[PDB]
Amino acid sequence: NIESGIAHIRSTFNNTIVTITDTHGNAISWSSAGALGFRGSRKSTPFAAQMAAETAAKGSIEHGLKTLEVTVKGPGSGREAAIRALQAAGLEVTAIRDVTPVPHNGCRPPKRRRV
RNA sequence: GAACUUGAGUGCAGAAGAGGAGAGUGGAAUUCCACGUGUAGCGGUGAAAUGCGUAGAGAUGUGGAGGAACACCAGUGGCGAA
Repeated sequence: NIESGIAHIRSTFNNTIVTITDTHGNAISWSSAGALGFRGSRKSTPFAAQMAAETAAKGSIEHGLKTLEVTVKGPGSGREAAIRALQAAGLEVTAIRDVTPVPHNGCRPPKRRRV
């Protein structure tokens, strides 16, 4: 029953993560995009981000979690709503991380969709 | 045939440059493998499904292997005959 923990913001066009883990990155409860029986486009809404974040928060409160250190890693779709949901309990976002390649074209990305 | 120095070279003194060839080296990210935590989805689309997941995926942490390309700098900026 651990006091402190982490969550991990990493946002794209329509993908975001924020799982509830311990200080050393051992998991406890998890939040990332959906998880909650939502499907399709509803899954990527800001609303559905809240309900995923609440459900992982209320999972971790039962493990005696009081505070959540969260990261920063660019803007995206439903990142702000996911934080608002977590501020039911209350917490901080101190760290700032990144998912970027130090080469433009480190690995070659997949081809542009013709739509 | 004789001159000349404006062309064209040489000498001398500076300058900038992703010009080229060779050898070595670095960090970020992806992938795979191993392991810890954890558990039911993940992923994807206009909407789906095939896929991948309880033989424990996805997420998260740590380490290992390997290849390729070089964020920011970076600019009708530079260099090059192209």
